[PDB]
Amino acid sequence: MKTQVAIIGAGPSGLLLGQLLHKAGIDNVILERQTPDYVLGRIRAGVLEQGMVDLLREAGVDRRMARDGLVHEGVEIAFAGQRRRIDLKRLSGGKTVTVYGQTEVTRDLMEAREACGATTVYQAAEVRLHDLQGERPYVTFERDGERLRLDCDYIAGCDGFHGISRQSIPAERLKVFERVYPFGWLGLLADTPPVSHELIYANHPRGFALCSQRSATRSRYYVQVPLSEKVEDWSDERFWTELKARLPSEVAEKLVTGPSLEKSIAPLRSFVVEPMQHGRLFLAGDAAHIVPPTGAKGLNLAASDVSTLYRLLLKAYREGRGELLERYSAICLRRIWKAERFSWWMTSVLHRFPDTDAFSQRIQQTELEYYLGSEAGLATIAENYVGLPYEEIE
Amino acid sequence: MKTQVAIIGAGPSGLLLGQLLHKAGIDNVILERQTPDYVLGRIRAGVLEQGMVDLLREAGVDRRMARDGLVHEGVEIAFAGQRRRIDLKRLSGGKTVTVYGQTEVTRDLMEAREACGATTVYQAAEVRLHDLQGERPYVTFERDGERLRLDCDYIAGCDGFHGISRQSIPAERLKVFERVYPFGWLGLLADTPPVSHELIYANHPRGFALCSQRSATRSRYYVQVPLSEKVEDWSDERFWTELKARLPSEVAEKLVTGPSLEKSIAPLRSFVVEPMQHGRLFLAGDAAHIVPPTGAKGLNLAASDVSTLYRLLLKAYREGRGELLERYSAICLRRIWKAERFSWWMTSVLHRFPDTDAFSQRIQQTELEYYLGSEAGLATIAENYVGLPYEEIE
Ligand SMILES: Cc1cc2nc3c(=O)[nH]c(=O)nc-3n(C[C@H](O)[C@H](O)[C@H](O)COP(=O)(O)OP(=O)(O)OC[C@H]3O[C@@H](n4cnc5c(N)ncnc54)[C@H](O)[C@@H]3O)c2cc1C
Ligand SMILES: Cc1cc2nc3c(=O)[nH]c(=O)nc-3n(C[C@H](O)[C@H](O)[C@H](O)COP(=O)(O)OP(=O)(O)OC[C@H]3O[C@@H](n4cnc5c(N)ncnc54)[C@H](O)[C@@H]3O)c2cc1C
Ligand SMILES: Nc1ccc(C(=O)O)cc1
Ligand SMILES: Nc1ccc(C(=O)O)cc1
Repeated sequence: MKTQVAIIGAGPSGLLLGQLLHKAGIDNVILERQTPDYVLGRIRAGVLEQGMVDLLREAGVDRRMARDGLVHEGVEIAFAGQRRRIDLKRLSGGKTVTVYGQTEVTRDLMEAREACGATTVYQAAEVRLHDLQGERPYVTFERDGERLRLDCDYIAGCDGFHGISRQSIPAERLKVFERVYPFGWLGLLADTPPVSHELIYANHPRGFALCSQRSATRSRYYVQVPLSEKVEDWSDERFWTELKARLPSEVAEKLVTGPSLEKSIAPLRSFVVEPMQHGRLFLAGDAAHIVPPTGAKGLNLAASDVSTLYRLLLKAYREGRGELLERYSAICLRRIWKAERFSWWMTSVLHRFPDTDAFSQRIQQTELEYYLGSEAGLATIAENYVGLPYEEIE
Repeated sequence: MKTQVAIIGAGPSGLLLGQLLHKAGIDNVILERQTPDYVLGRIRAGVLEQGMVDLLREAGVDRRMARDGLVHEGVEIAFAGQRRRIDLKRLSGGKTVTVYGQTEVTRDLMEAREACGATTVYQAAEVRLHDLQGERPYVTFERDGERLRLDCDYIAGCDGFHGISRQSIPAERLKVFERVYPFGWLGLLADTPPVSHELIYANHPRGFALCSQRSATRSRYYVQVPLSEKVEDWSDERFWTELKARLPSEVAEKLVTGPSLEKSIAPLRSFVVEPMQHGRLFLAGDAAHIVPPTGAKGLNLAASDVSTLYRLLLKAYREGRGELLERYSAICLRRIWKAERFSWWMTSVLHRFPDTDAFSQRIQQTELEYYLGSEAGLATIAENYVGLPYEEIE
């Protein structure tokens, strides 16, 4: 079996990269450990930057998003009995963000790939990467008992945090940067109208709460929760009562509750690996970095890694400029670190930390008061929130 | 002995408040533990906000400052082999800061007070405050062996961090917020021309370094140093060698060195007390709060506490509106916390902290890169640096 670019992982990164590549004439095969249904079961992201929206258009998979996606021009932050609206559009010079679930984006990409007839092998078990520094790397996997080999020119590791690709780079070549937060997010998806037309991030003494949405009749809520929590300990009723206790009274009063369609706990963490490549293997998305959910940057950073990898590969195949691929890590890391800095800042000002001294609590509240009260403070949040510009390369 | 307002402390806070009060017809007496010469020996501050410059004019003690003070429109921040200039004037909408030593300001105030003939008692030993909640509070002190009593309507504690005034408020009425940093600043004053016409704050792997000045022929330099350091362990030559190792090569090459006129180590700390008053006692300046030197806010916050206390007292005496004095703490604390937040931020991004993990070092460098590279980031530094506006009261 032979292709030009082998892609490990059929989550959004792999599918998006594969679609862009296919449309430009660069053959690619995607290998995925799970089944289509398992992948489609992950709820995850809801907020997309303008850059990600443009990439989807370039891949030609934007019909449903243009119809069903909700364009947001602002977002609210509630703390100490007050709600402040950050006008993203005004403060960032006209940019906005789009709410369209990750599940939907993934569904759109999968349908698009099937229609073009590109190769995707699900239940590709025990994927192994070989001869990463040779001129002819290859991938081996198992499909129903038999071990098959796929030959390629390049390999893009789009296999998330627990993927095989990052594990295939000699540990000594990698530099790992990681921070584990002492809390997680308990999320609940419900077929109920959202409490507001814009998102509400809330810093409350009991902990963080976030009011989000998927559509006009589907909501997504989150509440900060200790790492010791087990989802079976949170009945729908306990969740709604908790959510209500963390929101401003006028917001909690008009909240329409309902049975959960999905309920799960996601731990918060920051993780960056440098560089993001080795030989003919290039890491993209969660395989190379994790950002806490607070800033809505994860899927958005995956998009920029992908936009960068695709353009460099195009240059390599179309223009014979294979040497430009060495710049991949340098280009992506500049954006990754600024997004990590923002996600980290959001996380530190919106959440309640264990054993915080009086001074730090006061500084936390003052950070909010300053950034939300100053025109310059507001603009730093807004420009970071809509997403810093992609770099052009070369 | 009787007066209207008793002032404990003849540092800048007490002298400035006393001058403003005298000029408006409100009699006041200042009690100081030390001698004029001891007070004049403290080097301390060099940077003044525009608000402090205007207050000095209002007190009529600005002749020498208008002649000798240096107006700065920018400041540099050096990190990772690069120097970035923050144009304060442009980014803050026209404000600047003035470099005029604290020693000089204090000298100007002392001469001004003597000329007007207002009362100042130096070597006032063992000052004690009494009947703080009565309608007739009083102060007792000792002058050459005999204990004297001073009767007054109000008492302004302008006695710094180690003063008697804050200690006179029942501890249970106070809420203390404090952070101790694991380092201090070793400062050196020299009769040498400064290395630059604007200040240079430097984040270097070896630690923080700051290049300041007092005039065209007098410089003030600082280098971060562990708390275990003793000044006798730092010869002038060791200091210059250390300073040079922390600055960009092109800056270290043109540095004119020379023997020190003063050398001392100041520990870094944050401290705020709430409220800032009790009965007829009002705390101002270092007596109520300490901010690390990094943001040049200490003397500047003392000025705003003083501007606020003076205007409220004027209202009380001239207009019989004694009830407005209850708003003192609320008004001052709003400004104090934002300045504390800024001083804290500056301190955390410019200094090298003990046992910092890889992630935090990278976040530190990224904070700099973001704030110094974004027009909105630059503006948050600049507006905070020149000093946020004073509140108007009532
Ligand atoms: C609570 C939550 C909220 C979030 N909210 C947002 C938000 O609003 N906005 C935003 O920008 N980001 C957000 N994110 C982040 C976003 O979900 C991720 O960054 C995104 O899923 C990254 O996609 P990916 O394709 O790189 O990896 P993944 O989605 O993890 O997909 C990787 C795929 O690789 C497959 N795979 C793994 N191992 C192998 C193997 N060995 N062989 C073959 N295939 C393999 C996996 O099965 C999976 O299909 C959120 C995440 C969470 C958890
Ligand atoms: C290294 C350094 C650099 C700084 N740099 C800057 C800068 O550039 N800009 C800026 O804004 N700030 C800066 N500051 C801060 C600034 O120096 C202080 O905030 C300022 O001195 C506050 O003045 P004050 O009058 O409140 O107190 P002080 O200057 O401490 O004076 C208090 C006075 O009260 C007297 N006193 C004490 N106890 C008694 C008693 N029991 N009875 C009677 N009298 C008593 C003392 O002797 C002293 O004279 C710096 C400080 C340091 C140490
Ligand atoms: N920051 C975030 C905002 C929204 C969501 C979500 O809608 O799922 C997740 C994270
Ligand atoms: N931030 C500071 C800037 C300058 C000085 C000083 O000149 O003494 C002190 C602190």
